[PDB]
Amino acid sequence: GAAPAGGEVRRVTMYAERLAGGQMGYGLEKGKASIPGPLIELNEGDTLHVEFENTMDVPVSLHVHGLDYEISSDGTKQNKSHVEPGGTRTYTWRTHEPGRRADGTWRAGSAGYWHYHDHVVGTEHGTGGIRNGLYGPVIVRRKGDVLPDATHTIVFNDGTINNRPAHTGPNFEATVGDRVEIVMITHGEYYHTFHMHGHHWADNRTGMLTGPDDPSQVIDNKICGPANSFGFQIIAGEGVGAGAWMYHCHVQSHSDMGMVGLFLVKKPDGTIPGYDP
Amino acid sequence: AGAAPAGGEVRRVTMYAERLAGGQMGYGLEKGKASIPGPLIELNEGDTLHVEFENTMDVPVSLHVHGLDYEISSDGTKQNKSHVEPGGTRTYTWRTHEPGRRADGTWRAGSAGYWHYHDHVVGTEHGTGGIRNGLYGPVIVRRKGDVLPDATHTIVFNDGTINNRPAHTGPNFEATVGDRVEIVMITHGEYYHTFHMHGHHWADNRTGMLTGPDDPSQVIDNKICGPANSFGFQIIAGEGVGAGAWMYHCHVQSHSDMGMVGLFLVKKPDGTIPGYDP
Amino acid sequence: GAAPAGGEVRRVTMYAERLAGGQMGYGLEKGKASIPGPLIELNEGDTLHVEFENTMDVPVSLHVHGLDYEISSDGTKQNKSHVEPGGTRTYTWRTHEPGRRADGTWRAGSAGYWHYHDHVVGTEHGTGGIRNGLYGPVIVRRKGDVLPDATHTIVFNDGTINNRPAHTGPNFEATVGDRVEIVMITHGEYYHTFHMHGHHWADNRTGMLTGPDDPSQVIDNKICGPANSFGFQIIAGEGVGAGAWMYHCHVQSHSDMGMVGLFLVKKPDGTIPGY
Ligand SMILES: [Cu+2]
Ligand SMILES: [Cu+2]
Ligand SMILES: [Cu+2]
Ligand SMILES: [Cu+2]
Ligand SMILES: [Cu+2]
Ligand SMILES: [Cu+2]
Ligand SMILES: [Cu+2]
Ligand SMILES: [Cu+2]
Ligand SMILES: [Cu+2]
Ligand SMILES: [Cu+2]
Ligand SMILES: [Cu+2]
Ligand SMILES: [Cu+2]
Repeated sequence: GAAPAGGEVRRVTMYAERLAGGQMGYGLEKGKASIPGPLIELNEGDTLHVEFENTMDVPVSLHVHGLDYEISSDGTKQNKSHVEPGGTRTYTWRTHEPGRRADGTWRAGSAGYWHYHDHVVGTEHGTGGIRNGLYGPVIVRRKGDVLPDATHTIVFNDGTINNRPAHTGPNFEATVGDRVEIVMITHGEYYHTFHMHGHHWADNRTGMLTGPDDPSQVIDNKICGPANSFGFQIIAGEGVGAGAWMYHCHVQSHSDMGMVGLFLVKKPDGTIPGYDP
Repeated sequence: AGAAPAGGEVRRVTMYAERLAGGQMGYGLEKGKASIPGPLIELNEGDTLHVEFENTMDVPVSLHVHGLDYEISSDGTKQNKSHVEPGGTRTYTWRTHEPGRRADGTWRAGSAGYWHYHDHVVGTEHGTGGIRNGLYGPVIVRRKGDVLPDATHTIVFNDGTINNRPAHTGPNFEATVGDRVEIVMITHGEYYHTFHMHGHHWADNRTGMLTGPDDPSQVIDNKICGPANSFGFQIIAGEGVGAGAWMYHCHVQSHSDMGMVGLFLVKKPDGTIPGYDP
Repeated sequence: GAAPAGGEVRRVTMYAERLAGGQMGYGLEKGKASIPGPLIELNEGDTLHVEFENTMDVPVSLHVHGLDYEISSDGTKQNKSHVEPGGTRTYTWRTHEPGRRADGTWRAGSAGYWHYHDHVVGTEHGTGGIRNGLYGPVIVRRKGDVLPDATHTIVFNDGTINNRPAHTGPNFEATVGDRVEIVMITHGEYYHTFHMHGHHWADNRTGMLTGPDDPSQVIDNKICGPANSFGFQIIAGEGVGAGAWMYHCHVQSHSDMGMVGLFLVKKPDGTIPGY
């Protein structure tokens, strides 16, 4: 459907936990941490209280992009908003609709594709926490935004995708016609360029033109550096049909070293033409 | 000097991949006529293009395009078994579509814009050797009513080279003050770049020109780009600046000192370029 | 506070001086050269005459972005538009309003967040001059732009902010409510990603959406590379209140090695909670 107007106050538990291999992740339920962390979804105007527990043995933080938070929810050591080993703390994120200011100018709303990550593990910029996997997607919708059938997050962290061993995807499945949403976050040291075979989107808030008067470049390829976040919705297979549609960083060595995955768009019968496993 | 019409024609073209001097490989429209960059494809939103392809090399090659509609059988990857074995032939079909209102009430963007095609199998199964070797080219898909330029020039930053040329060898392009000049800019390889033109500027959007007083697109003369990025614009040569040898270059400092520079030689109506002196 | 319609003829002297430590800077009076250079503001339509003088022992130039200049003001040795040691030149920049061409298309105005820099020190592309400090900002306003209470310029020159040593800011101060203009320039070899805590803006010309029909992405983070320039206006603390709000390049080793600084937003009473 469509996103309603917001303004609810939401509460959720979140945990930072150690995972295998010196990795670390956020999770909504203890023992269910993951990398990327859980996807947060808000309608503009919602407030979200994150009751947060650090189950690790090193201080950790929650720092969000793009949303409204006071300095006590910055999630940084420099204003003592980190969480000590064993400690707990409520982080609050607010968001707002757009509107006219009394000064006659237009105040942008919070709507968009954002992300949260650690800011204190290893360095005062979270270089270790981010590298171990403390990051996840936040989506803030505007009233009237079209809603997807599925959302998939794709995170270029250094030379990996979602901290996975090279050459292991992830793959994402869908049926021709599905309204599929991608969240694309970049973290760490390197720039990249994100490409999707067979698909394309508009380079604006939503990845869809708002109608025939929207001048945004339509693209299938985008450069991004650390902490960028963007998102788009595609119709699976539109104009192209089913198949295993590669997506990859297009920096050539990066695709050859395993920053590749498969958008597996299936016919209505669940098969993928020409896909040999 | 007119306007792109509505599309819908079924077009067909022969294209070859052939070796060139120095281990370079290029696309062509006629045998022994390959160029780096390869030849420019122009479609109008709605055209279907059939590329009757021929590999004239000893090694496999493929043809993968950005942005245009193609089924999985015209992917041009080994993974999808759509490459060309040596001495072989294959018809690649690219389709395009106009914008329109979907059933769900949303708006489908049309295929129009500045795109490109490259190899996907030489060297690695991502075309890393093929792209290095020069197997890349521009595709312009126009929307009904897009202004057409007096000339189109293509500028490809392939790694540390421009159009696989030697350093400090341009290329240079000429125009006359007031010409509507179209630039296609494509990037390939490992490195990010920043493309700058002295004397000129454009809007960062689909066409490179604002649509009217309401278009918020930023106006820029410098643009960060990366591998497989492609954008395009039309400028008016000499606009508010006049004739002269207008340099263009990548703006990463080391890249411009190594020779990623060229000239936009804009001439007065009589043919003179003030102060030019190679 | 709105910008007026342009069209004045303005004049300015500019000097290129050595500074401490093999650095070089532009300045509006002798012995007043700064890194980054002095902020030049113009309205769409203005012409600006820069009487430039090179007080250095090596040739220097002055090249601009985005503005209208003839080839004689290009500011490169290629056109012999460089200034030899001790010498003087007048560089002339012009600007235009938007409006429709005879051929029917829309011509964009000059308004934007631009900059100027050397083109001949060290190499024929100013690599040594830029590395040395020879860059500064230029803002050009469109009639009706809203004006700001303060403009701050932030230049990522390779691994430094404004050629400063690592971990030495700079910091900027405001008061909750203040309407602040940031100018962001990048020079050198590297790409960066600029990021501000607690604040966000629109990725368009002005930094703010024109109204509900602007589709520009709203962001708090932007990739950029050498000779990119952009700007934006924020309402300090808007929706977030006071505090020492960090900015930095978000490339992890850059923030770790000192490409960081603070945006100090004060309560009306002067104080910064938590600082
Ligand atoms: Cu930070
Ligand atoms: Cu990459
Ligand atoms: Cu592709
Ligand atoms: Cu961040
Ligand atoms: Cu590919
Ligand atoms: Cu370059
Ligand atoms: Cu320039
Ligand atoms: Cu490609
Ligand atoms: Cu230059
Ligand atoms: Cu940086
Ligand atoms: Cu932040
Ligand atoms: Cu420059």
